[PDB]
Amino acid sequence: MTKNQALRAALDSGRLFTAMAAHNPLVAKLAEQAGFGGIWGSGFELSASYAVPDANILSMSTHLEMMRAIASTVSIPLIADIDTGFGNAVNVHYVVPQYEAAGASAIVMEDKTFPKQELVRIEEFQGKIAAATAARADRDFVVIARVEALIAGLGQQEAVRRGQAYEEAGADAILIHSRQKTPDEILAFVKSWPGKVPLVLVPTAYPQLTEADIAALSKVGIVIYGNHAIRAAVGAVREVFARIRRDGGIREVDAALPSVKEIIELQGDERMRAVEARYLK
Amino acid sequence: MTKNQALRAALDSGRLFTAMAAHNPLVAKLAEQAGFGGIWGSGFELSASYAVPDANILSMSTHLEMMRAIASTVSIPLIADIDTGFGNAVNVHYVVPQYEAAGASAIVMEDKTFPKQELVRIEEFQGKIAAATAARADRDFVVIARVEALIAGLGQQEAVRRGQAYEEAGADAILIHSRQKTPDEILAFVKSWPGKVPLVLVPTAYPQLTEADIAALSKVGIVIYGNHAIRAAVGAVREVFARIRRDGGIREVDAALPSVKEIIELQGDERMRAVEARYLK
Amino acid sequence: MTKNQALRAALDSGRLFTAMAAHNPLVAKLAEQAGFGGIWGSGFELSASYAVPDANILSMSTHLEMMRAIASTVSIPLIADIDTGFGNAVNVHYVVPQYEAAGASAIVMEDKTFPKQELVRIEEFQGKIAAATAARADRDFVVIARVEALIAGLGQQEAVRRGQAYEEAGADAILIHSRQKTPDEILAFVKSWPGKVPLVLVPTAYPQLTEADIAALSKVGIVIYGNHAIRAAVGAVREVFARIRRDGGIREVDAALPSVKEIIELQGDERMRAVEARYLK
Amino acid sequence: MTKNQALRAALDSGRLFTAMAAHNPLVAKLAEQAGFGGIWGSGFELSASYAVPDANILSMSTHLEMMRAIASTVSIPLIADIDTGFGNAVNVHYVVPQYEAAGASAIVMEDKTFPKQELVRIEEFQGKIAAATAARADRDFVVIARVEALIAGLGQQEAVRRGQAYEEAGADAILIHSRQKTPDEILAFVKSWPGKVPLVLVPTAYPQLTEADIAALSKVGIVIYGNHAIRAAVGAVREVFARIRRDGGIREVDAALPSVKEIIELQGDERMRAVEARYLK
Ligand SMILES: [Cl-]
Ligand SMILES: [Cl-]
Ligand SMILES: [Cl-]
Ligand SMILES: [Cl-]
Ligand code: NA
Ligand code: NA
Ligand code: NA
Ligand code: NA
Repeated sequence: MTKNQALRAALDSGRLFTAMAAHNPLVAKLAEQAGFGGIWGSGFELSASYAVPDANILSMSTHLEMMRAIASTVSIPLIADIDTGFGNAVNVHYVVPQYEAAGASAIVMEDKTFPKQELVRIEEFQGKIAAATAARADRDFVVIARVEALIAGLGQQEAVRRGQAYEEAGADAILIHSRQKTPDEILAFVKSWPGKVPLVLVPTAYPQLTEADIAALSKVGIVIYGNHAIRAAVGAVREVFARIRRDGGIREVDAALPSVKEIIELQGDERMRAVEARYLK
Repeated sequence: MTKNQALRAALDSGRLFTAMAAHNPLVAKLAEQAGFGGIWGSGFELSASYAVPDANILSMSTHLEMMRAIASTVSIPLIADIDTGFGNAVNVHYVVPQYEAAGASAIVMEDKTFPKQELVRIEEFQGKIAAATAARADRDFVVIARVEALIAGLGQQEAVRRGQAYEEAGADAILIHSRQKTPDEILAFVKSWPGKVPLVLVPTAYPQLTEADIAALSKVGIVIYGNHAIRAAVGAVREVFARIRRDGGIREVDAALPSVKEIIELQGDERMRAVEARYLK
Repeated sequence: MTKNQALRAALDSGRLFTAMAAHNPLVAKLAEQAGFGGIWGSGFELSASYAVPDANILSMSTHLEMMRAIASTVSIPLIADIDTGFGNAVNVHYVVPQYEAAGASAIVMEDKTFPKQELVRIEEFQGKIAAATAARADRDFVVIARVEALIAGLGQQEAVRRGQAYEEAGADAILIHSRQKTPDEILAFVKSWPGKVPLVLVPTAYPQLTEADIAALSKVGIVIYGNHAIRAAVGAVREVFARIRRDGGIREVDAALPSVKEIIELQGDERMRAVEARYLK
Repeated sequence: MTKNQALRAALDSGRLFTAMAAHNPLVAKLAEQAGFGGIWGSGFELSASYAVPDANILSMSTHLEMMRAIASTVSIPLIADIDTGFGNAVNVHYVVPQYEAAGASAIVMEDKTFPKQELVRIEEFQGKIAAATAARADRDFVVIARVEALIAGLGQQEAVRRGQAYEEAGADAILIHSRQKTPDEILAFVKSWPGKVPLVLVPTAYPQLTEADIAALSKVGIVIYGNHAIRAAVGAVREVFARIRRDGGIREVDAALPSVKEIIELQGDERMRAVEARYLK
């Protein structure tokens, strides 16, 4: 199975597909090794790893090359965060094929306007979604529409009307996001979702909602961990930099770290040893 | 003081300058906040963050743009790892000015051959060093020669002859590296080093050697922590990915992580709020 | 004089500054040698050289690196086309400093909306312009506001109100564009322009308007040749590809071409010979 | 037929395949329209378009992205110039797959050393060639070995021994180059070439040798026009910049140029009109 089929196969089969965030290939590799179904090429995480606000500051090609870098590193499907398409349907049409070519198996686009109506018009986004499905070469590539209506405070009625409108435009799945610190809003949506396609959750704000709780929701097809990679990294590097400057060295801290040999193994040293062995003459 | 002056000022003043590794701008920012004197734009760390062996696999422009990204993020000096210059003196001449323009305050180049004599000839490297000092625009930019003779097993006599030869070619500082798991080899070198310029240590293999032990060595001007950033990151992301897949969620793990608000603050949200406030009209 | 001063000096002095389009460094070099005052880092030309419509398809970093490439090649000032700022004032604030750092001496931004009101609101653009002038480090860097009102068909009254509004927001110069195949519209504007800053023309559609005719217009400070580089290139490569395939070889066509030695000289072979001579040891 | 099959099919079929140089996608597009069999992603041309000596100055990723840009623009096969592999067999192993992924249907690598033995050892290059054929995913991707022995002055005997050694290592075709201003050296080689694979010519120095003369040589499978694109461009831009500065305008020169509408058509405006028409809602 190609990555696109692996992904599509998970959606059609009914399992719950788990996707972990990743701001670089090594991190994506570790997620693969930890057993997630796929990687999340988060715009937030990458812009965070660059110390820049997540407001379309990072160049679009910066995200694209990172996606290329990751897809060529892992064997599991990659879902790319392309925000709002970098423009209108025209931009979407030229963009999507580049992501598909970088190796992503799906892309996520939201109906928010660019730049900071909080959202674009329904018919306008339907058009941006149709442009996406048309632009793709392999029918397996998944296109996920992201409804930001709840975040907007437009209401549940409008959120479902958008999700349904997007589904009719050709969206393969719907990512519905919620602000509330309680997963009441999200659940309410799931329960009333009438559309035929799978839903996507990014339960970052309501960490009380487990995979078991989401698996219980037949309508949710994918779960996405949106920013734990960068958070895990920040928390640990920060603490280790504090210990080094408090201890005035790395005599106490070295022991608690992965060894250098472990980093070389994650770099793909084995593959390199075979190459050197059979071709370096 | 410009970054180049800050660095040069530390070398002339006699303090011990501490440099921490960094594979991305956020990590570099955290090092700055932890109080290191400067950042180390490590080739090992970056190629590691890309899951590729550190054997000149990563494109030279990949390292260059990361250095540009970091220098524009931190206010402290950046020392760039340019390996062996990406070729000969000609390559060195065209390369150095690009690094200086990305914003690095120094570059580190080694006398190893490319690709895998383990080393290049003395006169050849002297020439690559002279080409570097000539190519630089601001005389403050620091050029550090890296003697790999100990690693080569050519001996102490040859290591000092190289370091001295490089110093006469114009090298501002000498990075001398050692394999031994004990800092016996390194110390021996320091003690017999007759050259007039400052020495650089990257005590990664002998973590028993503290900053106090190195400060005791009047001849060492800079200490470099070569790969603790990527190791700290790997160790923590790995553990958090294991917990999530063992717990089947992030209900237990979320509490132990830096919050999302903390990541937004590190992204430079404050600067962005002021901009939006005064210019978004 | 730094490039920024050279440019600013031309604006304050009253001469007419000529800027030629360029889609790559070699072409920019040739323009310098032909004697233009500066280079025009055209979005149209670059997207054209990439066979893509000029509708914000090319990545923003693609244009940025080309500008970096050109500024490091020529010694004359470079004016970068940044279209509409790649977003709103926030985007403008983060963007401008990158262009200034690539080496551009000025940037041109237009009040058209993104993506396809044909224009943004006056106060909104004023804000995008103020964000630009605030974001710049060297006060000499020039910020040029581009009024697209005539193109919009909003009228002369509105075009001058925008140009004046932009000037009060801090715009150093005003680029006013016209559709008409006759330079009647443009002239009318110039004559009625009351603002204190210099005007910019890109007389591409009305080629009957010479530099003498524009020099006659005391209010115009800069003349820009918008797309003759790419047109000159297309016309000649096309003809030479036709001759080769019609002649079944390059026996007839080789004579009419610049020699290979001439291309090596434009590559900077002389500088390379000196480097090899003094540092390749 | 995929591009790789189109190429391979030309080699097996016995026709003479013509390849034209190209330093950017538009130029490559024009070559396609002029009817060449394929494009030549020349390192010389690209480094020339950047005003830098062709001595491995341009970043490897700079060439790679240009190849990606071109392959996504044309429908005919692209042959990428990868020089000497950017290192040894290890570098070759990691590199080739990136070029294959950018979309190239073949790569050309030479047995010259890096950086400036003029050549590497026979067994060493055999190894670099075997590493290339092993690294490729689609068996159709073509690997072309480039023998620089004549240029080296090692002689004909040694040139054929290399070409044969490379063929046994798995090289699909042999590019043999000559200095002489007369095609005597080249012909001599062709006549004595005993190997089973097709030969490649880049008759740049002996323009008296037509496609008919080369078609007469049953052993030559591909003809490559190495630098006429950049030469054609330089000659015309130079002349047009001279006329503009001599005429003090573009009133005389505009008439002799391709129109702006013609450039928009080459940018793919038609495709964009359809997209805007069916998806911009
Ligand atoms: Cl990273
Ligand atoms: Cl990165
Ligand atoms: Cl070009
Ligand atoms: Cl280009
Ligand atoms: Na990153
Ligand atoms: Na990284
Ligand atoms: Na170009
Ligand atoms: Na080019």
